[PDB]
Amino acid sequence: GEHIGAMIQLEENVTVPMRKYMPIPWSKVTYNNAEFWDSNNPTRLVVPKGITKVRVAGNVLWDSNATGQRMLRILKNGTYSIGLPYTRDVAISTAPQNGTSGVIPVKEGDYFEFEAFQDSEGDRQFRADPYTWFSIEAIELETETMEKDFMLIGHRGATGYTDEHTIKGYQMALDKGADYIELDLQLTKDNKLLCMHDSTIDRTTTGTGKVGDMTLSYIQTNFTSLNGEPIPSLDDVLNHFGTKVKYYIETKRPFDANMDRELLTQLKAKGLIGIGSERFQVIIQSFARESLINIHNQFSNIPLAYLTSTFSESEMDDCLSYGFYAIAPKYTTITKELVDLAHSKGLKVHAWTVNTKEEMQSLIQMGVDGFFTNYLDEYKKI
Amino acid sequence: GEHIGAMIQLEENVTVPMRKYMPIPWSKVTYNNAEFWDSNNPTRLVVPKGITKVRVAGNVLWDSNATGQRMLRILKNGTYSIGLPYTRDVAISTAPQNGTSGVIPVKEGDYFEFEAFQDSEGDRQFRADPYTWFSIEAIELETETMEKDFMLIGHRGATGYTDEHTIKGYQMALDKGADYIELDLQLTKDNKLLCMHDSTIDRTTTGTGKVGDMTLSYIQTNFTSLNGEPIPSLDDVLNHFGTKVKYYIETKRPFDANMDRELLTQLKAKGLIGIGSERFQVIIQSFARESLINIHNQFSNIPLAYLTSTFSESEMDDCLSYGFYAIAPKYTTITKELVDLAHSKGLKVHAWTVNTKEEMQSLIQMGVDGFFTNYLDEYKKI
Amino acid sequence: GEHIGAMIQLEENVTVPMRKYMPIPWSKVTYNNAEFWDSNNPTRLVVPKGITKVRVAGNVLWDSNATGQRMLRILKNGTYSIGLPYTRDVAISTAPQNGTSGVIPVKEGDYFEFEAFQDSEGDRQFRADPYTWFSIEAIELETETMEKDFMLIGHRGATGYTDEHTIKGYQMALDKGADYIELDLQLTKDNKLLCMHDSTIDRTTTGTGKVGDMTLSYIQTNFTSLNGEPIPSLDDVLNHFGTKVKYYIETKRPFDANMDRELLTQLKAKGLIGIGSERFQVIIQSFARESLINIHNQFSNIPLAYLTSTFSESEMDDCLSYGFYAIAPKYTTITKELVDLAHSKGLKVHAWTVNTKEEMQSLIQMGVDGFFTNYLDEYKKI
Repeated sequence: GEHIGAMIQLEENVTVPMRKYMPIPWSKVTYNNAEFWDSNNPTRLVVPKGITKVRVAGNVLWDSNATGQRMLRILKNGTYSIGLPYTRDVAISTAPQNGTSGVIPVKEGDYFEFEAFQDSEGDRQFRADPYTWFSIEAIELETETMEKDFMLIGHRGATGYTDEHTIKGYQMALDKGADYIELDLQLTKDNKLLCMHDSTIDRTTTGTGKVGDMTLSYIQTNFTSLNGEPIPSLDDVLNHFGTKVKYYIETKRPFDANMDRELLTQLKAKGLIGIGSERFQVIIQSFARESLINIHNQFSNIPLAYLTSTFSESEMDDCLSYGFYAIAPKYTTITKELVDLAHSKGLKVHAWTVNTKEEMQSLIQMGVDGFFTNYLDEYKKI
Repeated sequence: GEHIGAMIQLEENVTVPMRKYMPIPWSKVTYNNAEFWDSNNPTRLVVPKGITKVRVAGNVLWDSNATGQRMLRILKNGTYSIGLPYTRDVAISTAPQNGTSGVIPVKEGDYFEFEAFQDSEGDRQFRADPYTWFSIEAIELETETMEKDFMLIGHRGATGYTDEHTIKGYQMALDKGADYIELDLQLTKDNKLLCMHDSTIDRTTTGTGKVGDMTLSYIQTNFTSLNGEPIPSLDDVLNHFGTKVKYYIETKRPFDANMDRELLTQLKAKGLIGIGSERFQVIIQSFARESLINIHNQFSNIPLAYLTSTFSESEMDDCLSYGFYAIAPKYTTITKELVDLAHSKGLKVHAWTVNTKEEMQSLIQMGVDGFFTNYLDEYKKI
Repeated sequence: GEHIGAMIQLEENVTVPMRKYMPIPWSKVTYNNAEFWDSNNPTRLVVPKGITKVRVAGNVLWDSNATGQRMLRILKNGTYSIGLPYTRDVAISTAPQNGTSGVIPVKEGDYFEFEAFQDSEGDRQFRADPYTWFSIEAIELETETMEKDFMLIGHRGATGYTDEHTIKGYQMALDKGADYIELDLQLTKDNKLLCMHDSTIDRTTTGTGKVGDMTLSYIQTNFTSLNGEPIPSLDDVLNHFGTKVKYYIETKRPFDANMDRELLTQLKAKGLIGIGSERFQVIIQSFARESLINIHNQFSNIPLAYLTSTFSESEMDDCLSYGFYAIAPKYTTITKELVDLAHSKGLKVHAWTVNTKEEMQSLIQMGVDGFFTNYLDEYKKI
């Protein structure tokens, strides 16, 4: 490919008053691929639209003075940010300072400023020298994410029209127009995962007892759903659908690291997550914030949704702090004011358990970004 | 892809005399993809042919001594260069020093040397330690640029055979063999751009008055060229030709930032410049050096040409200093000596207003790299 | 593409005892593409499976204290490694420290730890601040290398069935199933390379005298093999086969830099080595370790094999130290114990001059990775 980035340097020495922080007004450009700098805003390196992650670095050269300290610092949007360099050291002769940042995320409109500080008697000269430069590099570029402005979820297999949590039900939901299928998983006596909602299988299947009481093979062989359909495991569903379908997955409210570890291993084995996966092909939700944090610490690219029944500004702020992709409040608690507030904060709002066309239309008017509907065709009836 | 770069390290400690600058004679290679190092020139990391931009970094480890200062410095071609690291700090214990360069341009034959300096009593040992290494990385690789050794420009739409500055004229020039079409632009009463040469439209069109006196719509609707052809705007020409054609554009001699800003916005909107554009698909010329500098500060990849009528070594040196791609002197002032001098400096020479076959042949013998010819087929008659 | 890497940071300040080295127990993740960090091993950044080269960097922020020194250090697998940063400097105020590593090789399971050291009175606080982070980036990813688990070499052109070192012989060996053809080269009176085994051409060709006595043209025109076949030069063989075939090349036991330089130039001219080449499409062997070192210093990606007749642990250790790909001991000296020892060290074992099916089967039972067989079809008779 071709390098994307820019580098700027001074043409005349800048004077730094003693013990005062000062962004450097860079004057000329060594090179600039596309609009990384603006003449009317010399102190700022601006990130253009088509960039997601950048690397920033610079170097400094002062006039000969062996007193006080010198500082090299880079600020994002005029304030501190993660992954930026910072250096202080004793000054001898010109006391050059060099620093480089790690790969950090950014968005259109973000800017970086080179900040300098000195503690020597009198003013100091920020020399315009080949060893005095400010550079920014683009590491990641925007690309199609498979995301949709509105997402329709086949709530628990679209059981409103057929049996719940079965391959036939998932296929019917996809045919009816489901954007995402919802999967509920529990561990059997073995480490394998079984697709069911209730902890006890008696409600949904001819069998009885907890899912963890017996092995996966016995449960899948000796028992079947009330409609006689097979009880598919996670591996079976993944093999049947593969990458053709986007999956919505819920974890246990009672947090357990083994469940998340097994789910992540199974998902990575099929390539649905990780280096070779698509960002939005899989979405994970959970009432347990700890499970979401654990998943994020391992796979940060996986979008996460937080399930709650107390939609409020506190919950939205908490979700924004941890970087969750969306918040899933109960539909009864949603109002246009809260939806607008969430959109301002950058969070997506999904209403779950929507089963009436009038309520669906009201939520659409409220601007809700997605629904978990047991009945799917009502969306077409709007 | 695969990583391209090299890293070298010492096998025996090097002795650095007090207060003397010394390139480090590196002895062994940790890894080297392709000819980045030479045994007979240990102090130099050499850039192979197929590289355009590189990143250089290194680290140092000295013997235990808490007196004086230590220096880390990298030189290009034995002299200072932009974007290279430089560090000095007080020495405690081994006083390791680390530095990294930004992305900088290079060409085949360029080399980088690791320079060290110390100010402690007696000699110091440049220890051969895993924390003492010199590395160079390749960021950008050479690729097809769409450039041509000789460029024929359809001077102002090849008006010698048809009407000037119209879509039909541009198409005729392209058919006759024009490599680049020349566009002259002025702002209307609105911010839109109109393709014309003279400030007043009476000479070229049935209308009259300055282009900025009235809006684009009125000018394009109520007026037409003396041949009855439409008066195309920049957007119309770009839509008609798109990326199929390479454009030559001239800016106003009286510098005005609004003109350049609008031109750049229009060009980027079509993808002719910026991240996704081809380097040589667009060329910009101007008598105003300030306009060229302003364009370069925003889009450094766009080749720039300087129009002048006083071809001299001073102008060539000035253009080389600002990094212009070519110089466009008047054909009457061109001589083989000056063409050879320009080629030695690395600048391309384009002769403008060439309308005779004998003069064209003479200039070709002089080695001129391109012509702005009102009559195009004469080039085929050579 | 998409960025692959991770960055971690502290959530609570860590206390560093005076004059003690301490890996930093990082607590939270800023971002992590795929399994670069583990909660139960906070101090370690772990390299996943699909990575070959990485870049590691970090930054530190201490509490305000102007006494003693501060250290920034990164360790690989709990010990020192090449290409990692190291910095010590005098402390003023918070004394931030920044460092970045060069591109270094890695393998699955390798981990990096951030080590800190301070020499101030009392304990120091490793502040959890946006300017305190630990990052690792992936530069190179695993890709198909064209390598094979077992390699069959057409020993000196498979002369057992036809004439040695001729295009017809090489083609016959390839047809019979040869994975690699073996080439023996010597310099003629000119710098060109001639494909022959013996220094004197009388044994293999109708001519006589040393290869260097006369020019390539005279040797190739006035002389022919005992079977009347042409005496091909290296360029002729490369043109005839090009990239369709993988080459095995041997250099002179008496080291001479001119031979290696000419061979490398010829190979690069055809693209068989360098930036655009495939790693395992060419293999070079030599009895002279100096020649292998010289080739490695210029092209580190070329796999190298060491020819010896004294198979022993000392030779395997020496080859591992210099990073040779394989060791080629005499078949009579090979035993399953030594093959297992070589495999534990990571070296491949090739037995040369194997011309009996029983010995070939015995070596296969020993686990030998390849054979140089004058008779090829015996491998199919196993």
